[PDB]
Amino acid sequence: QYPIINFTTAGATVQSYTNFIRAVRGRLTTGADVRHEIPVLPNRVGLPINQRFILVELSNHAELSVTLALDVTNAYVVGYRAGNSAYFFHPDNQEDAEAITHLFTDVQNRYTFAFGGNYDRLEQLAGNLRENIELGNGPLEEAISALYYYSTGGTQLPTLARSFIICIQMISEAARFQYIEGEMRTRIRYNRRSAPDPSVITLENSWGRLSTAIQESNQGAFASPIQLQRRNGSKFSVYDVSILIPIIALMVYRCAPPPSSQF
Ligand SMILES: Nc1nc2nc(C(=O)N[C@@H](Cc3ccc(F)cc3)C(=O)O)cnc2c(=O)[nH]1
Ligand SMILES: Nc1nc2nc(C(=O)N[C@@H](Cc3ccc(F)cc3)C(=O)O)cnc2c(=O)[nH]1
Repeated sequence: QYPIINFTTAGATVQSYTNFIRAVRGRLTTGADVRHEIPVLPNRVGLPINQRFILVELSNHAELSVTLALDVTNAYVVGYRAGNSAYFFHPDNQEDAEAITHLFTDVQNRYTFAFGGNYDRLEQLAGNLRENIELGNGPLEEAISALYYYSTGGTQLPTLARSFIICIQMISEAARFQYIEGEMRTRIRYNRRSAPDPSVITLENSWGRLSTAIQESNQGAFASPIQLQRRNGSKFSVYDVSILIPIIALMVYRCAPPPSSQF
């Protein structure tokens, strides 16, 4: 039922990763909602369950596969399937709890983790912050294997959490931000793994706020500036949507678009 996008870390190139992220974005957004040239994800309100999720099937050089489930309203990774078992993060609300019952329905073993899937919880379990977790094709290759082997006891909980953190950033954050996609393209081009710098971290942390600021803006102008960081950690202020057009690829729905002013 739900659309499937395939990606493999096996012989991954800049182009194959670019095709993948483009395909993910294409299945996340409908084209119905574009504001200041930036697409908005489907509104959760009144969204039919048959349109709620996309599936991301990740394969690796080790000949293993896992399937991530993403909520189309926010690109949130809600859980995964590896062979005969499926695992879901502790849902944040009753609606999201009902929604996940529609995923991986023919799987033999269904588990819901007792922990939620936000970075804060995952970093706690990993024993490391995002700033110290390396990203790139190698980390993703290893993450796929780690998710695959969880059900058989091969993967410790910290490794599982770290592996989720890798997948979320390389798929969902890359889908959300052209800038983050670019940072991952660079790592793939040179086959060099590295932890995300402050520019990546602050963008991830600010996605909700940026989405709201753009959507609530007066003709693109922010009421309140948003502070982001450069690669070197120095602060710069965002006052307007204009500067974000090359940076943010999609937004979470925050409010209705205002009517146009006419002469
Ligand atoms: N499973 C999963 N988890 C995710 N978690 C995050 C995430 O934790 N974002 C943070 C961003 C943030 C961080 C700090 C703040 F002060 C405000 C926002 C949050 O919402 O608290 C963001 N995205 C995802 C995701 O796509 N899938
Ligand atoms: N399907 C699903 N979605 C979830 N979404 C969030 C979450 O933080 N949602 C935010 C939107 C958001 C989503 C991701 C971000 F990186 C930032 C903001 C909200 O409710 O305003 C948090 N948890 C979940 C979850 O457990 N399942």
